[PDB]
Amino acid sequence: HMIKYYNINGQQVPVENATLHVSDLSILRGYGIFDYFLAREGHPLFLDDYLNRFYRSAAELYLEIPFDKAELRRQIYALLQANEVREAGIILVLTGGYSPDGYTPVNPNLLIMMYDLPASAWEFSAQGIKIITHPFQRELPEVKTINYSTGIRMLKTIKERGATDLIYVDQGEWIRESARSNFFLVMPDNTIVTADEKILWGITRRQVIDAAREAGYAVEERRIHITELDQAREAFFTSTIKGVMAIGQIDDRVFGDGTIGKVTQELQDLFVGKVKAYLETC
Amino acid sequence: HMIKYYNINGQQVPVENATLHVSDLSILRGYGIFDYFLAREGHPLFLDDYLNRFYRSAAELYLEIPFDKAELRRQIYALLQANEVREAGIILVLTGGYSPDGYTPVNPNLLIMMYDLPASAWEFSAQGIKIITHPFQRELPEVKTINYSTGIRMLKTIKERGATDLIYVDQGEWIRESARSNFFLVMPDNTIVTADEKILWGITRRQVIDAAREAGYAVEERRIHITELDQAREAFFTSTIKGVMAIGQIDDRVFGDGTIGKVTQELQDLFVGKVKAYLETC
Ligand SMILES: Cc1ncc(COP(=O)(O)O)c(/C=N/Nc2ccccc2)c1O
Ligand SMILES: Cc1ncc(COP(=O)(O)O)c(/C=N/Nc2ccccc2)c1O
Repeated sequence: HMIKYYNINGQQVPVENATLHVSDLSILRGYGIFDYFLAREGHPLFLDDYLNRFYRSAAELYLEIPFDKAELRRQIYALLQANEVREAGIILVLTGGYSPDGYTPVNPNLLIMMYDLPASAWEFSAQGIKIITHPFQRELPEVKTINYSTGIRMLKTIKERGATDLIYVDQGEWIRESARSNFFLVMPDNTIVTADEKILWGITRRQVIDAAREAGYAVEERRIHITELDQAREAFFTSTIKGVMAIGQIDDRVFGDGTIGKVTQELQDLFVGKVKAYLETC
Repeated sequence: HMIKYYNINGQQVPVENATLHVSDLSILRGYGIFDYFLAREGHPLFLDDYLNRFYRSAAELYLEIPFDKAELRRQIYALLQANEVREAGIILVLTGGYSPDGYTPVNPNLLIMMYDLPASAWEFSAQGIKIITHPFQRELPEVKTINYSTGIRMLKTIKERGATDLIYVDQGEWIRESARSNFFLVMPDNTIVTADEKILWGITRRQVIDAAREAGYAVEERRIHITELDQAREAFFTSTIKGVMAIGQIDDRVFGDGTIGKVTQELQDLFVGKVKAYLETC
């Protein structure tokens, strides 16, 4: 394949003509929401859950999506067909729109953009990644806003310090999530622990919590103190692109020998199970 | 007049052709900085101070402005001349640019946009405005990021509650600033008080602090507890558009009779003094 079209406000447009006027509130004021999901075998994965979150995020910024969910789903499928692709990354963006005063939102601009399935998608490396803690709390964390400035600004420091990612700790006390991932601990008794509050409710997080409970693991959704890293055997990320990704080091702590923990490897397999089961309903 | 041109990346472009490709990081990730200043008698006001802040904000997001300050100043003057206007609002935007991966910043896109001088600019109403307190702390507050989502999202609640603005209170404890203004108290002994930390260092704030000290007022730059509203005689905003704007009510508290306090009215006159003195050096 090669990506020929995006969709702006219900119209398929060649990628090279896909533009917004500079008065768009995303450009001037960072006012917008988005979602991102993969397609496999021609089907966006868990699509109803992603679209439900997109409509919920939009409601929290008082931005009306111009199409109902069934019509949005049609445009997404139509865009897969127009690009002639079965495997893809799909972005949805809803901006504050072409504001008259550079502040008051009006009709949003809706973007559907499409890319190759990321090469790294569900790599499931046996080698855990290395991350740093960073004291920070995302704004409006339950809403998928376009606001990624702390995450992006931290790229230089992350790379400088020999890490590939970070875990946000609210006031250096409470473990939350990374800029683009949910965060989980596995304790020595095999209890899975993940933040309940002041985080984005990831679609991957949902599927992994459900799979873990179906397998008979105890999954605690609660606040996690920074000191509880020392009680954990395993640490992992969930996200649309990562699936389940082993974390082998946080700051000066190696999780086991740095390689993927047993419950993490099991959750990887069960995640792939959830994906296969989804694609069987399509 | 009528505005004919903006400037994108050093090129004058008709306003109707001023667009960014949808891959721009401001659109996808809210990654960018900006500045906004007025021009009078053909001269952007306090321009060196605004441009210094623009370069400082850019450095904090690791975004390189493609032009040095003298060249940027030339483009701004050239754009005033091309639009044939002496009175204007001028926006500068520096985005994270056309990122290959929808996350890593590259060469920024630089926008210079121009509008009529706001009709409300320095209205200096004798009637104080009505504002609400809102518990919130801006991200990277010393940097003028494009991230205005809390401020914009609050518009509905502000208007619903019969207010026209808000004052952010960090953890409902520490008075900071509004979404677009610095915040000052005047005490009964005529001491002026304003936040020192975790706020944007406004150009208007600077000029008003300097003018107050020149007049022999005590100006304390310190943390302000929410309970100190009850010790204050006067409250006002500073911003590029407002100049000095009387606040007549915060929540259930009327400042005096709701009309502009004596020190606030004096600071308005001294602000206009600073403006006239600036325009005499041009
Ligand atoms: C703050 C935050 N927390 C968790 C997730 C994981 O959610 P899910 O399992 O539903 O993917 C994401 C995902 N971002 N995805 C993303 C962000 C930027 C660019 C590309 C993708 C996120 O932004
Ligand atoms: C957070 C914050 N705090 C203070 C000021 C006042 O700074 P100055 O006296 O230098 O104007 C501004 C100004 N925004 N200006 C602005 C924002 C959005 C749209 C238009 C103008 C601000 O954003």
